[PDB]
Amino acid sequence: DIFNRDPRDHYDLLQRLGGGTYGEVFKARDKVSGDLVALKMVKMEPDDDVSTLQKEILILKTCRHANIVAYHGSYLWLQKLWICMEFCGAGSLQDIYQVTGSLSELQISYVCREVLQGLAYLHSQKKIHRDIKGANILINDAGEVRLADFAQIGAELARRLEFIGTPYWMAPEVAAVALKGGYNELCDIWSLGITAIELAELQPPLFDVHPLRVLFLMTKSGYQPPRLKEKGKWSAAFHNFIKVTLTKSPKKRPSATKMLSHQLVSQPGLNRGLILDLLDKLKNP
Amino acid sequence: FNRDPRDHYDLLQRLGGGGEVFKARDKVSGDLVALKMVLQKEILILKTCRHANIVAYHGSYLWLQKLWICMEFCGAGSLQDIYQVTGSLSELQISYVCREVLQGLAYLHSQKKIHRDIKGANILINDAGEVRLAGAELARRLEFGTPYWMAPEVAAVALKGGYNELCDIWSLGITAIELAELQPPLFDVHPLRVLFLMTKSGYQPPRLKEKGKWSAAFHNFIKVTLTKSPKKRPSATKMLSHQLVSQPGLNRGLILDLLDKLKNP
Ligand SMILES: CN1CCC(c2ccc(Nc3ncc4ccc(-c5cnn(C)c5)cc4n3)cc2)CC1
Ligand SMILES: CN1CCC(c2ccc(Nc3ncc4ccc(-c5cnn(C)c5)cc4n3)cc2)CC1
Repeated sequence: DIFNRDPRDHYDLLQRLGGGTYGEVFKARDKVSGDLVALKMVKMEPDDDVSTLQKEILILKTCRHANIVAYHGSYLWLQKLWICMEFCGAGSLQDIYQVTGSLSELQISYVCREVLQGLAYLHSQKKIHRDIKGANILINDAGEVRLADFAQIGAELARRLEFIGTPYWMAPEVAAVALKGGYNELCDIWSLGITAIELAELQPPLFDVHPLRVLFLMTKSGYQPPRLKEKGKWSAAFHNFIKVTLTKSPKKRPSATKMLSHQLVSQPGLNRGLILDLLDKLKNP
Repeated sequence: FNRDPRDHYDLLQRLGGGGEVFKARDKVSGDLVALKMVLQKEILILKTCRHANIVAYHGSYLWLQKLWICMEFCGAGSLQDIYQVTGSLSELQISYVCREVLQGLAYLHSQKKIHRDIKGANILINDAGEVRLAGAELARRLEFGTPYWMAPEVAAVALKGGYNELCDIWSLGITAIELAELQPPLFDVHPLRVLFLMTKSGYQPPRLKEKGKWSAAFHNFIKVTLTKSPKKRPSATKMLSHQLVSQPGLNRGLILDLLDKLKNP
């Protein structure tokens, strides 16, 4: 039920949390109670279909999972869609590791297991996250791990159609690849393996190499998937987790459900207490 | 070469861009050329593709952060530039254009190349009535983000797309409708809607609008080039045996007539 009210009548915007081409995300406060929410402001276009928006917003509402940022309703006011979500007080793992430094292997194991639970849920609903990275993994003050449920409207769709070009002369099989864009559900599994190296080393592999060079090497017959830099620092289970998630061929890359049975994320002692320790380090180094 | 093209050519007028393409003249002989102002592997493959229906490559210059590709000049510009003044082309003119484009495409496809952008705007016409197919664009492509977390199959599509050689055959069938009607099918429909409709099951490949105006051979040419499944779409060599492009009387004289109409409509 997309409310046709201005969210600024119920919420005070307190802080710009992030943003990009799509719009902005804010920390907001209920003017009456004082509860904290995250409000995602998405710029609509005049050509965007309301039917598609109602379909996406209805499925978003019924897509309940503990590792997915909670949906609290949405507002549609003056060409702007505002999605109201649960606020995660610590921000992203990128926000955290930029102060705390690299995460321990047990902390990464817990993060990976929670992300894999969220990914198994999305993939069961025929969804693809498409952007697994430290910046997109949220942590609340309880040490819990959340992914946000998402690009197919407004300025992000306008920009993607500008990359694709005019479609009038495109054969249908070219149009189909331009819609999909290489994304398949197993691309989130590769992205999680890169994110695990990112949490361990504060950068993804090849961060200092020019993006075109990276893209080129990736598309060459015989590309070597990246690995952890310090071998001795990490267990054999962590090296193997990176090895199987970074399987080059998507036909051989394990699914999220299969990855949930891997030794690294199946081990005992993986709980939010590991992240409460990380959050303590954030307060006082 | 590592010379300033200013030493070998006299710049005449700007033709277009979005780098830039110019019209230029040989300071000694008086030959006219097109200079594209924008590597070793791309230039070698470019130099190697030599067919009569492909814009001739005359060398390249690298001077002061600028690559200049010297090509043969086609005095009349593109078929889109022409039909915007002359109006729709006759069936015989389209048959000749399609045959010449198919010859060029058979040549590119034999060299394991894909044109990727067959359309009226990309088909060049010289003053002789002949038909030819021919930095910041790469920086813009990279800007559309960080690839560090990308799976390899995502990186491959971000650098190749869904392009296959038979996509040029579908594009030529759309271009034939474009030359006949002054617009490709669905030109007034939003691009996302077009993309969406194309990826549906009950999708009907487009057709010519006024049935009686065109021969059965032209409707059949549109029918086979616009075969939905690429596994069933005919190759350029196969299309060269189709009755529309095999008919006698297809010659540059048809386009010299079109060019005369462009001077004095
Ligand atoms: C210096 N500061 C700057 C501020 C930093 C911060 C950043 C985020 C938060 N919380 C937070 N909660 C819930 C959220 C729900 C959804 C989103 C969402 C959906 N899409 N996209 C792109 C972001 C983002 C969400 N974000 C708190 C703090 C910390 C470090
Ligand atoms: C009103 N006028 C404006 C001027 C218009 C014109 C436009 C072009 C020409 N010739 C001409 N020849 C040869 C060419 C070879 C290559 C290219 C190339 C490669 N890449 N890219 C983007 C363009 C372009 C080439 N162009 C003559 C005329 C006509 C209509």
